[PDB]
Amino acid sequence: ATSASSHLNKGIKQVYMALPQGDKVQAMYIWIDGTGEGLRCKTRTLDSEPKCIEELPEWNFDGSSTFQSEGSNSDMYLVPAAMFRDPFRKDPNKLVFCEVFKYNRKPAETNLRHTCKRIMDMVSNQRPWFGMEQEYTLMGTDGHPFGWPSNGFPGPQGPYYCGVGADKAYGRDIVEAHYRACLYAGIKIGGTNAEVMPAQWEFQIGPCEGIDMGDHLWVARFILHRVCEDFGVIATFDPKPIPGNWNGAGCHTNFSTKAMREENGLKYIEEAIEKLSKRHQYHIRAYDPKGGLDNARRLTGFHETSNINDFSAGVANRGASIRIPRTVGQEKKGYFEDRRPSANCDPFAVTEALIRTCLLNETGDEPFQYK
Amino acid sequence: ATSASSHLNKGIKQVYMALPQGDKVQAMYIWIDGTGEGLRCKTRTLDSEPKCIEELPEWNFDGSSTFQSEGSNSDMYLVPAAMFRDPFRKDPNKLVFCEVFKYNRKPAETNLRHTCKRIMDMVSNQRPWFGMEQEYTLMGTDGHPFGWPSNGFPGPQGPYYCGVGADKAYGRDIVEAHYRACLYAGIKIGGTNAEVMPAQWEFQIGPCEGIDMGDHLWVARFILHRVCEDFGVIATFDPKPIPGNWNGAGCHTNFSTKAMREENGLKYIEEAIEKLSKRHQYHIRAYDPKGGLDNARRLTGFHETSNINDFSAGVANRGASIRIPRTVGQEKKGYFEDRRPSANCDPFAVTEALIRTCLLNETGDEPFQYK
Amino acid sequence: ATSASSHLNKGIKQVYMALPQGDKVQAMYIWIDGTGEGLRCKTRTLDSEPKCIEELPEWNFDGSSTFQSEGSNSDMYLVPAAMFRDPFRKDPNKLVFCEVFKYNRKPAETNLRHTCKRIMDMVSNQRPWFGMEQEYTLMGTDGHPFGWPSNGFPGPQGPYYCGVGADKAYGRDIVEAHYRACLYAGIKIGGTNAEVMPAQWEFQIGPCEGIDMGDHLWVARFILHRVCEDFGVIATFDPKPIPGNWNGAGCHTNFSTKAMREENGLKYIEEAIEKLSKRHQYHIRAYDPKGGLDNARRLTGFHETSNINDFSAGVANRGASIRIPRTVGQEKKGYFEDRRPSANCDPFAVTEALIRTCLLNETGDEPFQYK
Amino acid sequence: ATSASSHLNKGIKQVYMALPQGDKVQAMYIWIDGTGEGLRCKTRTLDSEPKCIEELPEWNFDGSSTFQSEGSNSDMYLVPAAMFRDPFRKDPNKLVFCEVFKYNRKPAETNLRHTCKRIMDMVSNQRPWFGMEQEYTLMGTDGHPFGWPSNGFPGPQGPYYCGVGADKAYGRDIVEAHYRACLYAGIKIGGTNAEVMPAQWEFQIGPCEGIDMGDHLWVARFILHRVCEDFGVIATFDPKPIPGNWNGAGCHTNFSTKAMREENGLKYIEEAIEKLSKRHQYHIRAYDPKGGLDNARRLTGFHETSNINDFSAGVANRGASIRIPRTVGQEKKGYFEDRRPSANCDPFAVTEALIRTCLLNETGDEPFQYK
Amino acid sequence: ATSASSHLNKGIKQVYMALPQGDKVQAMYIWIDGTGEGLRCKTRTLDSEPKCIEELPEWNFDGSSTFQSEGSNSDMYLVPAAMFRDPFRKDPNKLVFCEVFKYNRKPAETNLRHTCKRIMDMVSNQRPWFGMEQEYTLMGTDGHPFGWPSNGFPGPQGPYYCGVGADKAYGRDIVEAHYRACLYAGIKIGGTNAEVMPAQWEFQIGPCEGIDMGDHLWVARFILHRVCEDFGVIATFDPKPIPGNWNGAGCHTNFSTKAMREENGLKYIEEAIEKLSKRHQYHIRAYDPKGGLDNARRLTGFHETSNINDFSAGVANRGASIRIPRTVGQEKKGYFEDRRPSANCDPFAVTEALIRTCLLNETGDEPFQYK
Ligand SMILES: [Cl-]
Ligand SMILES: [Cl-]
Ligand SMILES: [Cl-]
Ligand SMILES: [Cl-]
Ligand SMILES: [Cl-]
Ligand SMILES: [Mn+2]
Ligand SMILES: [Mn+2]
Ligand SMILES: [Mn+2]
Ligand SMILES: [Mn+2]
Ligand SMILES: [Mn+2]
Ligand SMILES: [Mn+2]
Ligand SMILES: [Mn+2]
Ligand SMILES: [Mn+2]
Ligand SMILES: [Mn+2]
Ligand SMILES: [Mn+2]
Repeated sequence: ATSASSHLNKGIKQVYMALPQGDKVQAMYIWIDGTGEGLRCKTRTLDSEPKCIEELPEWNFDGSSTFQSEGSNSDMYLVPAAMFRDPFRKDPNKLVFCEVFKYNRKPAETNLRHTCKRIMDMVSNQRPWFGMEQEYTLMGTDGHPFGWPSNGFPGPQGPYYCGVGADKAYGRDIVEAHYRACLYAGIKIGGTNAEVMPAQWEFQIGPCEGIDMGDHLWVARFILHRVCEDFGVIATFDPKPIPGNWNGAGCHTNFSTKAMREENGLKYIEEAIEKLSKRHQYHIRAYDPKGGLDNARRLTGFHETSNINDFSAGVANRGASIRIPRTVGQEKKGYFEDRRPSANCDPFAVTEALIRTCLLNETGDEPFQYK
Repeated sequence: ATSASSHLNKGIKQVYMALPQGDKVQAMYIWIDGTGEGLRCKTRTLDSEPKCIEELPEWNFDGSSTFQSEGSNSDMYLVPAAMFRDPFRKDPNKLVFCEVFKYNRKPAETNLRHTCKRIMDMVSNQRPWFGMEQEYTLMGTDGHPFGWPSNGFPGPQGPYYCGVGADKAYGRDIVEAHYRACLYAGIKIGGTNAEVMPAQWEFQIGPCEGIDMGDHLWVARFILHRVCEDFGVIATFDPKPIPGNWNGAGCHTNFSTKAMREENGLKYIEEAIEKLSKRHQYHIRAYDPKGGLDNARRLTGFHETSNINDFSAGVANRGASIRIPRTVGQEKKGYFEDRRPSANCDPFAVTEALIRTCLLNETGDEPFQYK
Repeated sequence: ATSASSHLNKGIKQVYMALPQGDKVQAMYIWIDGTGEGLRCKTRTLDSEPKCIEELPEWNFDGSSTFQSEGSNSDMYLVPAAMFRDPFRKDPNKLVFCEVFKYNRKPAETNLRHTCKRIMDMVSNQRPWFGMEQEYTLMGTDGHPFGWPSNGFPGPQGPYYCGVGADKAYGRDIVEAHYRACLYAGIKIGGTNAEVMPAQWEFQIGPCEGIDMGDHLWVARFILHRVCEDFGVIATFDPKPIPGNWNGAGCHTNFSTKAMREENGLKYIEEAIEKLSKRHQYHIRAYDPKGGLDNARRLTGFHETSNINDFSAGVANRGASIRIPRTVGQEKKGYFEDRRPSANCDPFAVTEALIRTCLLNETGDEPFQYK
Repeated sequence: ATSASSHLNKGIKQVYMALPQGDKVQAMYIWIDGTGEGLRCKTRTLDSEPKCIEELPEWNFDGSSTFQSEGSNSDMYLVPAAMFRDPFRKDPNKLVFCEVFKYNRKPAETNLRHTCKRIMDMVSNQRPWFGMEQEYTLMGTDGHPFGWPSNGFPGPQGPYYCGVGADKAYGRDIVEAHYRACLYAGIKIGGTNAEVMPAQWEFQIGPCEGIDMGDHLWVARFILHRVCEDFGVIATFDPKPIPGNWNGAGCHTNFSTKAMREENGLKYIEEAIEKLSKRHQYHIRAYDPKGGLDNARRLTGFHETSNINDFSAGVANRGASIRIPRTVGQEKKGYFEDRRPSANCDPFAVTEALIRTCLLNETGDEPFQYK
Repeated sequence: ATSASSHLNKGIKQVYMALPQGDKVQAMYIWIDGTGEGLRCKTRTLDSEPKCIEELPEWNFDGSSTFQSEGSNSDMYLVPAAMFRDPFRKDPNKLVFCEVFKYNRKPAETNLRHTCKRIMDMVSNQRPWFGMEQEYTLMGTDGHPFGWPSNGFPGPQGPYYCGVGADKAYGRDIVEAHYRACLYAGIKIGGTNAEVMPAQWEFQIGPCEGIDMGDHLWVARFILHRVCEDFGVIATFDPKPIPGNWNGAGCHTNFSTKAMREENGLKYIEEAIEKLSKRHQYHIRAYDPKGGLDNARRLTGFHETSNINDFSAGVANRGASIRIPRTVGQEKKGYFEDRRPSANCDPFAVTEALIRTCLLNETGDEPFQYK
């Protein structure tokens, strides 16, 4: 069942969107709220099209309304971090992804980009590249997956993965609209597929260098939510939307450095993985917005997943925590895939943990300060 | 009853599809899954429009999710085989039909194109031409034919074949969209008609030379599934969707060589047919994805069909296994029609069997190796 | 689709029908209108329960409202002919079947009972017995048969005749209610069955002596219409409600005399049939309210019917105009079945024609006067 | 979705059924049609309540309308075999289960009772007792199980077997009505349970001696169909209504003789089973109306079933062809259960095969004549 | 939204239930399945009304279908434990609550009554009395509470507790039917009220002596499930059906001995409570079918609940783990209320834990063997 807003005449809205807007420009400021997994937005009018992110003014909002502050000093600040073209309003309107700061200009608790950028600047010469496979499930407003029988289940899994046809793929209109919307916005979207669970989908973001991975994925998530809002359905990043023999949603992260991409870079890939072998618990905590409880429902070691309590790595191992692609093993260079991160992970937390363990050789149960 | 996805606002999707996509190009990789009758697809982003099939990278997928592998080494490989223009995304986006290979680069079990291409290259000088009349039935998501009364039947057969009017043709919107989509994509689609069963239709693919017959028909099937997915109905290639006095769906194959097309080519047509007379059982096994059990429900010798257990040929014989058209008999040259193949046949299997029996003079119950 | 009246709360009506009515008695006067196939009724209050038909007063109605008169002298008269218990109002209320007379006390044009009674009194000593198998079709208010798919057809005929189950018998609630209502009223109803056409049914009336056959069948028809009115569906006696391979409705008439029932009564059965052989056209005109045009659609000689233009008789011959039952042939006594009469026949016309031809040895194209 | 007849006001019908019917009695004649699995019925009026089965007259019907005859001599004969009280019409109305005979008084092809009674009379002194567990599935008129999501599936099997609650048991109203209707009719119904498949149920018939097993089960099936017709749903005895991981429906047959019931009767139980071990193919053909093709879909050896191609017996073996109950093994006396027969089996065929193999020591592939 | 079974005509079922059943009697055998919280049932026919529980035969079922066994020896045994009058079938039909035993006659894992009865027999002279306040929530088949707005919430809590009116009490028809059904069955039901959460209700069972507390509550739960099944809604005993500011469901247990009920019995009440003070963790594990995880969602110390991690007792303390009623404090005698147990608790586990701690002075983390 789709939302009441989706039943409003879309024809009418278009007619208003066809009006020439004139000299004023709309900027939509996007930020992460106090849950560390929700996105918030609002719009301001600018006098002219900004040429770069530097021209965008800082803004503010009430943190007590976003689970981000309490009491008197609840005013929070928005500092623009990345700019994109607005696919919902078209050029010259912009999407402005912002960092959140408290009233005293300290980073907000869900502001993970502030530290993530400092870590990325530390290893800039090694040029870390990331890719994330964002899995998501389309849901009706009733909390049941989009397209599934009322209070019931479709046929067993098997035909839905990369499926085509009215009985195989549910809500491809949303997937096509999102893909185009991301390409128009300047998001580094690498592809899409239908997932094993019906009404479950995936888009790939990358390759992205350093802090660009978190910006591109967060804005790609925002566009998906905004596109799904137009169609009147919900995109969930819950790692296990439906209990039982229905696939979880993960965010598989591909990681490579300049050394790993160069000839005979497999030795550096293996060195990074054995470093990851010794910090499995540290990464599980970082790979989930609430410390790894959500990912416990997904990482059961059954549905092409690994076990949350046990670390494993191998070439072409779908069930392993870390997978080296078969081609990467043959070519002796390229990347490796971390399959642990949950679909509702913060990419700033995930990328920072990979750099700290693999590149800065950090150890122990707490992140190093100033290094 | 049409699917929940078909009830999403199509206006909205269009608005996103009207965005200029920019420099990136979408390629949809299409392959045959482990059932030998189902199609799978997913999309990747390319940096630029590929000029030919050679520029497309090889890709991969999980075979355990497509009924094509089990256990550890379930990664399969996609090798592009034919390129077409994407009618769902428009130029410069592409449809990429691929062959499937196992982890050790051996052909997949449902990869029949690999052997079919080798056979076609063997008889290239004789220039074999094919044409296939693909019959299909439109169905609602409930498994009942599109347009038929709820839990009931329309009037008896007689007015539906090539019918026009709301009470004669069911789901012509899908037929028109598919026809155009195929013409835009570069599929060699020769025409369409309404079939004797209401909601049953047919499109002709050809003439196609050698391996092009399987590529064009498989992609034409994919476009039909994708077009039907947009309208929220199902296209079935079941050889007998409805039991009783309702027509089956076949894939009648027209075959000719350079010798048969030349003046007094009827003698070569008759020589090919008498060779087919001695291998009826071998062809029945090849003409069906599960060895000829599905086609047993269609080949009953009643509804303009032949008997599955008996071979027959004649000029202008609709009830025969092989038909020589009346014009071909008069002109003493042209083609002959194999009416045996089921609607859910693999064209690679059908074309290969015709070349082996008629052109390579193969005998016995198993295909010759290396010849 | 059932009528708006059927959607009124039946619970409420019952509550009013549970009131004790007291000393006054309701009599429903029933008569045949000017179409010769429609029934009309209205109710009057009596001071007390009538002990016999003789105690019921004569009544009147406006003939211009029943297709039975025009101009100034349109008042018609109702003379009670047969009394029955009212199954819709229960004892002591009555159903009063009446003959219709013009303003000058001459019989109305659709009053066939007046002449039929005189003929029956002429052959009273021979004690003619009749039985009629009244076939009818239940229809929705839309003119489509009850239970059939909207604007469509059920499966082919074969499982519906005497069928049980939700997919075999349509509207058995009406059949059960009618059967009981007739038994309560004192109608000589001999049994029921589901017919070959789905939603088609039959009840048997008889054996009835002389004029009782027309009274019992006409009142049985009235009760069926009144019972169907309660359920909000229509009972049609159309001889061919649906064109094509769907069975017609007939009213098969069984006829025997005292001579035919006695030992070695087959010789008298054969003598009656050979007399019927010479008057096929006279009986076809009498067996239909509009001279035999309706029965032309049924008597096609295909669906267990005979040909309207040709007479035939035989033992156990379903396709014959006249059938001698196999048991009657073996026992050399009993009855014979006239299968010619249409479902919308007037039983007074049918019984009178059988007596005139078989017992009074009448010949020619017009009924004898005074004999 | 329930039938159009089920939407007619049941209140109204009751009001007519509350009328006192008077001196006339209704008898519903029930017989098996030409499919050997379908039941047919019709009603006649009797002058008085029959005291025993001997007082019921023989009747007849058209065999060409029941798949039981063709051409001229299509009249078939009904000979009453067992009488029961009518639960749909109440006392004194009767249900009359009849044998079918051709025009020349030879048994009809689906008349298996005629031979079954002769075999039972042969072993009368050994007093064979039978019990059958009739499994069935409730279905909507759309051919989907009653209560299941539209075009979908309920949760996996596990909670439905003997389940209580709106999410566990589907259509218990039908089960309760059938159970009572059978108890009122005088059917030897021993109990009911909810089956593993949701909307699937079972009733036990027995213990019944000799020919009474077929009469009681066939009439119990008729009452279920008639009760389901009232509720507007379909009872199917298809051995595998839904493909996949959904339980089949069987008719498990319990068999014991006077010797097997007596002290140390286990030796006679084992002797009967080893005789059954040598005739597995003969029994599989008899245990299915179409020679064992339907039961091939059920007897897969997976869902608490045995393999159709392999015979096995054991104590407390659910997966065996023949099961000796654990209590019977301990007490060294009682019965054994044949778990092979399909839900749509003819009990006359099943009981006759058990007596021929176990008691008459018949061998070979054809039944013995006159013994 | 109510179930498809609830939409079947209840009038029809009644008509069948009005048939006199005759000499045979129905017994419904009820048992606890392998989840320790679900109930299963099936029916058998008895020859006569059983006078006591001793006359009921032992029965059996397949444990592999009830989550209670696996592999070959999956047959389980039902031993009748308590008898009640059947409120769904009326006298003389019975409800038979049974204990479950394995194939080797050892108690089933969810058979807690076997040990509970032995403990109750040990302290029989002290005459322990119990009372349980069973809270439950009515839910639609969609998993949303009965009566709540579609995908939404009613007004805040405050008017629903003991509320009257269409906007205050949801599904009182079920509560009235259950209350009467329990009184007819012979269940010791002491009263009902509407709970603070709308669509949430409670019934009190008791006072019951020893093992009667578990029998009465389990059968009361079965009747509620069966009554809710008739109305087409679900009764859930989930301790927290809806997250947030919506009340949990508990099963508050009242406990008293002969000493506590006698004059100046408060000293024995205080001695029992201080013994309970030292075994808080042991009781939390016993008070929940899955070791206390479900009750963690309810025992938050906010909505009139206590904290799961902390024990507290006091006079008239709603927020305490143990409450002494104000009247009991004043009269210096009576009972105390354990407010810890979850709504889905097993009463056999709860009553046994209270007797072991308070009366048998058991200590440690495991129950004493043989004492
Ligand atoms: Cl905004
Ligand atoms: Cl895709
Ligand atoms: Cl009136
Ligand atoms: Cl009937
Ligand atoms: Cl039951
Ligand atoms: Mn994936
Ligand atoms: Mn991956
Ligand atoms: Mn065709
Ligand atoms: Mn053709
Ligand atoms: Mn008839
Ligand atoms: Mn007849
Ligand atoms: Mn069973
Ligand atoms: Mn059994
Ligand atoms: Mn309470
Ligand atoms: Mn309390």
